[PDB]
Amino acid sequence: NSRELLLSKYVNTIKKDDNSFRLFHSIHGGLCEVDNEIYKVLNYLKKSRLLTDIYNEFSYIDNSEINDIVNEFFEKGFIIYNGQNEIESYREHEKRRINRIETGEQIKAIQLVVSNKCNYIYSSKEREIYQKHDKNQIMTPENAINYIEKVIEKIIKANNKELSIQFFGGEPLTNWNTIERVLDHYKNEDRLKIDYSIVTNGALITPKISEYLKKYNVPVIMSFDSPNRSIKNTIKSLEILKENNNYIAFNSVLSRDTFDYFNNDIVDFAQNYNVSEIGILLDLNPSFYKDFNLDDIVNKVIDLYEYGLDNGIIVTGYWHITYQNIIMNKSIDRGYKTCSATGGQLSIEPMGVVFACKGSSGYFGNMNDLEGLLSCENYIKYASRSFINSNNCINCELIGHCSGLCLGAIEKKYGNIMYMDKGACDLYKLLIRRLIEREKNIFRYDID
Ligand code: SF4
Ligand code: SF4
Repeated sequence: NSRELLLSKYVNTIKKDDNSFRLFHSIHGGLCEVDNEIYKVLNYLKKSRLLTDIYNEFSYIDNSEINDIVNEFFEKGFIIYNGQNEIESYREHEKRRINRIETGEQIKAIQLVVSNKCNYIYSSKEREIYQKHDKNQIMTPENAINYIEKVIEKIIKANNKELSIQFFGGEPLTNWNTIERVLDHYKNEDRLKIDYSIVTNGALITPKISEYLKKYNVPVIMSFDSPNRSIKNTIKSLEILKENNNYIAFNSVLSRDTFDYFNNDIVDFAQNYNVSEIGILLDLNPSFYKDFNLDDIVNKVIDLYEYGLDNGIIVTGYWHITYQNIIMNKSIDRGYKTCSATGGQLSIEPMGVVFACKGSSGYFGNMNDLEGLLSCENYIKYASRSFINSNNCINCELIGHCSGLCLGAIEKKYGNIMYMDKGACDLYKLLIRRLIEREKNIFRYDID
């Protein structure tokens, strides 16, 4: 709280031209563009300055304008008091969250694995055991409601006001009975707001199911990929969903296997069927980031993203959550960045066993002992790297925005969820940098 001021070392610069500098903070975000005069003021603060020194250094700018610039970028966290340790301040968020883990207030989401069957990777003992188990195949309505109720009772004691519940599987519509019973059971819930979603291949969608998903305002995330290496049934399901004005997203994979087939046609298809969003999942196999040219990966993502923007379709994915956090911070209040499995999610299997995520091998415990689940070492280990993935990340421009490569992938490759995958990191950094370079709706400060 002194008087000497300092440009934060976490402020990153992407120069667009000699009068345009795009700036963001590696922890906080705050993406914006500044003109040359404001950039000169910020850079003067690389050495600690008193405000009156900035006045005299410039002074061809009115003091009152210099004061406006300094105050705006202080509030953004781009200018700090000399001596402030910003990474220790960020890490305090992590330590506070770890210290309060027994409250359960960090639990924001249930991934409700209602079926492990599909219609007609892993690296732990517990996955082998329960993927096979005959009582872990179909979640009963009674067990589903009980599991959810245990979570709700815990988090409302922490005064949590919201909870997301994602119906997940194998193919969740193989267990519509349990989904429908859960929706009906909680229809009058008033202790907190429940938000639902469902991830499906959509093959089993009927007018009745579609009307019911709409009634409960359940966004439908449908797997879809362009022809590679069927579509009539996908069109049949989309036409049903669109008729009832359901919210539809596609989930598409950009991987070694889809790379040459991944193109912008999916946006034209989406617009035709009133699909609002297209999620792009980047390959979970780390060899993708060694074997494919990173600039070509980036261009495939950015081309789809920009053509989507031109067509009113939200092209998204974890990489886009990272980019949006760089514009407007939402991760601090959520307690996690793009991966909710770092303590924020309980992935509940039919027999009540609980993992970090269906994408992860991390076994937490069993819903018959939720307090034991939240106190166990594996749960603590996953929850402890939510804000800072690894000490690999401390000097990275994405530290406050990026969760690294999926837990399941680094579990398999390194046996260590703190071991960041360098190839994937390189891609993330290239992608975010290109998104910033190409942003058309940046907020720009001009000196006055
Ligand atoms: S995981 Fe990699 S890209 Fe992401 S913040 Fe850490 S070092 Fe940076
Ligand atoms: S563990 Fe993988 S699949 Fe699960 S939320 Fe994290 S990144 Fe996504």
